[PDB]
Amino acid sequence: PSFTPTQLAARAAYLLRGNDLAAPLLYPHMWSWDAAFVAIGLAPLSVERAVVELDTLLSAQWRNGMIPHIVFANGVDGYFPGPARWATATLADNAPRNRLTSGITQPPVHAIAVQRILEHARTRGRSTRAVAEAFLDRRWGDLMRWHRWLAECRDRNERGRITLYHGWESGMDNSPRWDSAYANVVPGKLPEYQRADNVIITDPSQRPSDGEYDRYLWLLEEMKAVRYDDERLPSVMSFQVEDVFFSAIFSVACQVLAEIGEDYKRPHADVKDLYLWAERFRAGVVETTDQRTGAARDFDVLAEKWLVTETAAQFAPLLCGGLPHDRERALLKLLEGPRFCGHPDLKYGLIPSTSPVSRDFRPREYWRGPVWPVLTWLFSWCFARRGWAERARLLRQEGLRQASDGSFAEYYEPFTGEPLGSMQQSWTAAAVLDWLG
Amino acid sequence: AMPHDPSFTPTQLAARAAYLLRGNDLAAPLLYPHMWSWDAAFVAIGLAPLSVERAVVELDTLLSAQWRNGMIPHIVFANGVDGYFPGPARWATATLADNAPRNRLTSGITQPPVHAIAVQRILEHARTRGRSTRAVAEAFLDRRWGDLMRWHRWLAECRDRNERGRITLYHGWESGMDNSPRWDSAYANVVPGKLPEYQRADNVIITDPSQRPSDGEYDRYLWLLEEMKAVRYDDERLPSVMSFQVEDVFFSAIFSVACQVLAEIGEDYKRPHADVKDLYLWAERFRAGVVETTDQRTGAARDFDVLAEKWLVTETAAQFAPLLCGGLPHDRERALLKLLEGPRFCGHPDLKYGLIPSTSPVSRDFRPREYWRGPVWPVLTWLFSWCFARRGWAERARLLRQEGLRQASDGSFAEYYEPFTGEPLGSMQQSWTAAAVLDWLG
Amino acid sequence: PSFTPTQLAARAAYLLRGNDLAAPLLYPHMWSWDAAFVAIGLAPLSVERAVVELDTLLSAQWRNGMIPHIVFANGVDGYFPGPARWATATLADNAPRNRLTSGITQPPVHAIAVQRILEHARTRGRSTRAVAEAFLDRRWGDLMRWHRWLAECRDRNERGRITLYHGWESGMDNSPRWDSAYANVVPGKLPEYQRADNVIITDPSQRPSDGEYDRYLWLLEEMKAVRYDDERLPSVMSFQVEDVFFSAIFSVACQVLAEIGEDYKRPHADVKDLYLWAERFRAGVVETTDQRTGAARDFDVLAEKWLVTETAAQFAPLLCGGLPHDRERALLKLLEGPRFCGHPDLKYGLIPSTSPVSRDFRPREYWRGPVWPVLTWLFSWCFARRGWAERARLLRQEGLRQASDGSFAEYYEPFTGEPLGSMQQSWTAAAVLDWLG
Amino acid sequence: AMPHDPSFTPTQLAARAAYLLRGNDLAAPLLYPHMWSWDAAFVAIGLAPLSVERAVVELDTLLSAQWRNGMIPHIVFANGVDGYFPGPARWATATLADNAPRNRLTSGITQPPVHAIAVQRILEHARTRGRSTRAVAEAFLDRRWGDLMRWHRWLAECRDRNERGRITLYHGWESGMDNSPRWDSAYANVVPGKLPEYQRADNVIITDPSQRPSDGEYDRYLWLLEEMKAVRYDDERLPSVMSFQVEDVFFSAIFSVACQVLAEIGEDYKRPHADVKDLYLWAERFRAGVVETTDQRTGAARDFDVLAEKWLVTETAAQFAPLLCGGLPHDRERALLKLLEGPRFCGHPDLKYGLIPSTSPVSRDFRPREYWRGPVWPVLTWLFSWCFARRGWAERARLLRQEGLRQASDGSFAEYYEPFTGEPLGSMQQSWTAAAVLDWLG
Repeated sequence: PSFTPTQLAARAAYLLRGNDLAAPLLYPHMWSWDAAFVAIGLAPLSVERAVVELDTLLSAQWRNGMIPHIVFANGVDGYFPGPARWATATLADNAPRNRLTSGITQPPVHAIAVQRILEHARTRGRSTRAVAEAFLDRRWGDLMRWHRWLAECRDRNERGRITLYHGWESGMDNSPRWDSAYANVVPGKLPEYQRADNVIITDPSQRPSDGEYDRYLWLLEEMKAVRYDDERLPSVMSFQVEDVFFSAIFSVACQVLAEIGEDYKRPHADVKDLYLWAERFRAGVVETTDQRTGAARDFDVLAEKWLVTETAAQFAPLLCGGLPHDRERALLKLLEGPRFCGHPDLKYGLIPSTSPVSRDFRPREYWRGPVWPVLTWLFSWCFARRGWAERARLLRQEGLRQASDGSFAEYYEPFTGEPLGSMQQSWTAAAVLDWLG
Repeated sequence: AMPHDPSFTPTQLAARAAYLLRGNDLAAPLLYPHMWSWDAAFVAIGLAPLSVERAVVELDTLLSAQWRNGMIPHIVFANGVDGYFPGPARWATATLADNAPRNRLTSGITQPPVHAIAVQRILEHARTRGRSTRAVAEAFLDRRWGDLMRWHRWLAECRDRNERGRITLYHGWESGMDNSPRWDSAYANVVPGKLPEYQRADNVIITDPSQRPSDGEYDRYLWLLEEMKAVRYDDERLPSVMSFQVEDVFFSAIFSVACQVLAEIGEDYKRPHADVKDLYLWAERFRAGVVETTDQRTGAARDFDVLAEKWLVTETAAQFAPLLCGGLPHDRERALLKLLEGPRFCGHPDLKYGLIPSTSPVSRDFRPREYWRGPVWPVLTWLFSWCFARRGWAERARLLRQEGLRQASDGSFAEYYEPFTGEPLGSMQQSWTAAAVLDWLG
Repeated sequence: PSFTPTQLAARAAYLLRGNDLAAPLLYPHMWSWDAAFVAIGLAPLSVERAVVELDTLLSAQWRNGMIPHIVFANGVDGYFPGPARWATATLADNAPRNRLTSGITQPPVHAIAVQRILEHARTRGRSTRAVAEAFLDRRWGDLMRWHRWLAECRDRNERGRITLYHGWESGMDNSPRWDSAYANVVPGKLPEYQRADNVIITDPSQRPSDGEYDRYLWLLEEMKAVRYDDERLPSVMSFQVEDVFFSAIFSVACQVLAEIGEDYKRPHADVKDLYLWAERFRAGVVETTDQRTGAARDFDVLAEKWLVTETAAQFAPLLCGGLPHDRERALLKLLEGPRFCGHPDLKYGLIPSTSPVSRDFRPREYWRGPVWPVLTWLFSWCFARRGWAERARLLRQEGLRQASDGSFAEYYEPFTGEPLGSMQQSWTAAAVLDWLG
Repeated sequence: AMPHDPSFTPTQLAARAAYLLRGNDLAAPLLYPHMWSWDAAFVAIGLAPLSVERAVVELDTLLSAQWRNGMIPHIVFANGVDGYFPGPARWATATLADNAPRNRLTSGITQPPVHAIAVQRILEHARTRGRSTRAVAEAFLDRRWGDLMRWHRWLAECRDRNERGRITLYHGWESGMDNSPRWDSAYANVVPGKLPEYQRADNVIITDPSQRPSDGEYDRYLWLLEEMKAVRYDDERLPSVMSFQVEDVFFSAIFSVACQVLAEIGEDYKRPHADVKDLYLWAERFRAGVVETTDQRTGAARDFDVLAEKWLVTETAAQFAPLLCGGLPHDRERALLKLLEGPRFCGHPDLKYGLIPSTSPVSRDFRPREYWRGPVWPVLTWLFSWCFARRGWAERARLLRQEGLRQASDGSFAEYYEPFTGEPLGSMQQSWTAAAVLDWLG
């Protein structure tokens, strides 16, 4: 029990303020994903600072609503791919006037962070209440424009699933999920840049698991060749796969944002649209599932085949609901049984990223096996929102038990508990702070 | 109706404290890269609950600026180029003080010895944390024990040259409590001459507002510096030239507590028997020295102006010095506890909380918005609650801690508060209140 | 803050063990309602003792499935109405062989207590786990037979609402809800008994609010005249009203017991029936509601009129779900607005039993105004089960704040906080223990 | 892997403790309506967190059975008709003891004076609870102060007739720790004669198993009773006739702690100055009396057989008596703490938890399943942690409490546990462990 709940919350917040304190090289840029989770970690201790994190992200939102996956603080510190590689400032009609951003997106966890800010703000008085109210007044339209872009421009055919054009957009790129989609990307001659002819991809979780690095950059070249135009990307992109996990998060996020719109008297037509997308994508997720187990499947749009992999993404339906009782029960059995949380070799009953009995299991490599506390955080938060109060409590209790040595790595070896790596911000610290406070 | 839930639960409050620990940017003060002896000790106290290694790094950094004779100076300057005043140029310790450290810019005065308390919090937390962290705490003590002994030895030998068991201060700044009724009459006898012409403006503001003289008699404060410089900060010569020499009874009691604490550390970690004996000897010298000052009926302690040869009588929290270190006979301690808990201090009916006011609200010197002339400082309550616990006053300790946590639960993390309205009044460079809260909770 | 959470849990459990310690005269008999809540209060500290409380109740279950509202420990201590007045031993074909019981029922909170026992049992090992498993193996059939009796014999016309034949069956008799139904009960000459010609009703919450005591006993005489025969009661009873609160609890209880059957591999046909009743009664509750506010209405079956009263029973739909978003939002506004929890004169934001602005409001008289912590407990537990995690948390936080003086009365004056009375067992202690532990 | 969550959280555990407080019916023991002096004190300690009035009623009931000379007897019988043995018939105090209370059946021996500790827990909790409950606690003290003084005065005057500062026991039962190596050699010198023929079976079992002689030498135990009866329990005559007279150094230290605690209560509630002075005087008499027994190198305390005129040397937790009351010179206290924390006691590597074993596992007398010959009693750890806190040993106190709570978290609430396996071994009439847990948490 190396840290008590107060000591652990103190250590988590210290490891979110980032000052003084192997660790990773920290860059000044801002990540869509990290921003949402820092906001969730911040809301317990500072609503103002949580609001500033989202305000800063959202001021880099594209004019069509897309939130890009990175916002660069500059173009000289050698981050790759950087502003020079993406070139959205000159190429994309919708890149913002005064911000440098990438040209891909990231899962819509943002409405979850907004809900955390508003919930914590309501218990804190008048001044802080008005800070959260002011944020909502200033950013509701932008959150709506983000959800509307995903629904209209990444579900052009109203199938209720979000289409990804890069594994990087999933949040879960070093994963078995995409291996077969990526295997059909065959790159040509990459153009000549001023960067080296072999520049290392800076974020190591974004490196391809087999150094097939041209594949990843070739997708960028296809995006740039149509200037990131959402109307033209389906004609030229070599990677087009409907991500069923992203889709379920989107459904949850639409339901959360609708409930926010009703609690805070937002325009009724927006609430209706939000409710409608939430049910559209709930059905889209369910449409992918196995008839026996309920497991969700990603869909390779180009290959026209259900991708079949044994990762945590299978459990997408448990986040957003929609399964019939029998198949939801089936799927919970899978989640809690020996292929996942009940695998007898696991040190803790957190969710492994890939099933230890899968052929693709790699106990040390990112989402191919290792345990990520932020994944268990997300399930526990979604379970509580679905009414699975005691399932949510047991996950939270298990996440805290694992986190209480105060290591705060972002992923751990699923059998030995060894901490395996840290991200730019500590998603695990944010998960622990939300769990405790 | 039963009290409403505070803005912050204990885990939320501990998180907010850890987030703010090295400065409340959440009206905020101007932050400098320099390191303060007092702030460093309390940041180390706040850090030990959440990271022993980071706490150790804070004291390692301070102690590497120790003077060759053992004095820990009140500031270590990160640079002499950002305009903090008085800075390296005004102090000129690097050229004038033989004992100033070779590769470190510092001031030439000292600060209360709360460091042994910080070391005790580091070692106490480290013991519970597994052998790797236990090792970083033992490595620290092996490397810094000599240094902590030499600090205490300097205070006992050079600021109590006549073995009276009280620490002599050459400036109100050395007390940690400068803006206070305690020193007004001693300052009123400092009469500056023609101050030398420096390269700064002749009007140059003292950067730290808690250090500005309450009356703007700023020449007085800077004149004491010139006296120190005139004798090159030589401990043998300062008593001949300083216009300010007062025995600080609060500093003296903290020193007594510190020697006792360090001595217990020295035994638990097989430090040299001769150091421990010395430490225990000083702890008793200064305990009795504190008691020697006390009022015969209330037990209240008194500072002593060495030059005026006069017991200074003021009604500030410094009167309760004997409660920290012990030593009072039983009936005067009860008397003094009655004074502390009664209507002149914690039981004053206008106080929002029962934390200790820095000056008694019924005193003529009471100013409810000015630093130590009345306002409530959580770090003072923390210091009392920690000392009460070590004296075996378990319930008194518990109730101070409870009351400090009640007051901190709005998350304001100011260093001092209006004692009647609870309005937060100012922040220091590091948040001592955040450190107090982290220790109380962690 | 007169008691800390540990001190308050200790005091609550002391005031549930009943020994040593104005207060009420405690009788050796066992109440259906009190038994369920004592079990909920006991599960945190002793699963075994919780199981013994329900086992003891259920061994007095009638052969048709009805759980009676009282189980008498004897017929000599002068409780009235006692075994001699009810006479179910000689009259009712289904009264149990070796137990003395009343001839009326009580809301089905029992499945909620069973869920608390199983949840707490799972975290406590092997021996205690087997104790809860053994209970379920022994009592699942009986819980099914209780739910089946309510659905088949108190909803004979499959309207999805439970019919009551006595205000005493509602759990909420001293209430504005029934005043107009009771006003149409006109009694004849009551038969001669050996008891006095004026025996005080022992439980004071069961006394009629206007000493029209003959009305209450006359209903008993109608039940006895057809020997409590469920097939004949609708022909002879002068009080027949569909209780929409009881109905919503029943729906929640069916959903809870179905989820129990799935977690603990109970027979699948039972789970199907449970799910079916849960949705039948959810719809029945919704069918009563106001088109503007969503407020639920009780139905007087004989008068054929919707009873319109401004009590907490209006909020029945919030317990079991089923309203459309707009009307659920409307109804939450009513609950949280100035007619109820946000009435500015209330000392705490617990739910008043009747709206302070209603004409029927009586700030000192049982369910006509006063604040009952067990009512707020039930809403908060149902809210958490519906996913309203932060609404559940704020109610629980408010209930604890009110309870932390350690007074443990069952109801309080809604404006001054004055404790107004104690029941046989402390439902409030059970609520506090569940909230804390 | 990081430790798994215990069967009970602190609120659940506090609830379970309060539910069990007056007897673990959840293998359970046979419960009698009688009241035990020792159990009554600890039930009052367990009750104060949850009900001051109920705690006050528990001591009021005990104290109404006090003898006219101040002795609190170890049992108050609710009746003499349920067959508890030895009962009113065997003790015959109602006819033989001039000082036995008029309308209350009691035994004729005493028990350690832990009552002042219970009073301190009642008053401490009452102070925080509002004026109505503050009033019921002041009313109790007004009514029972004389009585508590007369109890302490009886112990100081009649069980330390020669002002040696140690309490003389006339039976192992009076120690609260009868089934223990501490008394084996003193018992081995009791040689019974023809025991008188009573109306019970000649074989009649001692009802309380912790009171049965370990060796079934039951004649010895009952023979001491006959000696007491032969002199009508007269304090002046018992030293002439008793075959068992040993100074109990643990009882003596608890008495010293008790006098100190009661004296602090007497000042805080304006009790008579002469009572407080007496209390402080006895507290120091018995502190020094305890220290007088101690080993010269370890500081371990020793019981003294008055008749054999011999220091009893046994390796039980009673050696640590000086840690409770203070008084040891600094270096022998460190020695004795090294013994307590080291491999013969808390640091024994085979122990499941670091609670204090009743007998050292390396002793030849160590029996791991037999009462005080080895097993772990949470109430002993509670008593040490409470005394450590009053001595200012804040961290040692905290770590005992933490360790006791760790061990109690399975909810077993036994009074003593196998020290190697943690297996619960037996319950008393009231759950002292439940009271310890409620105090630690409440």
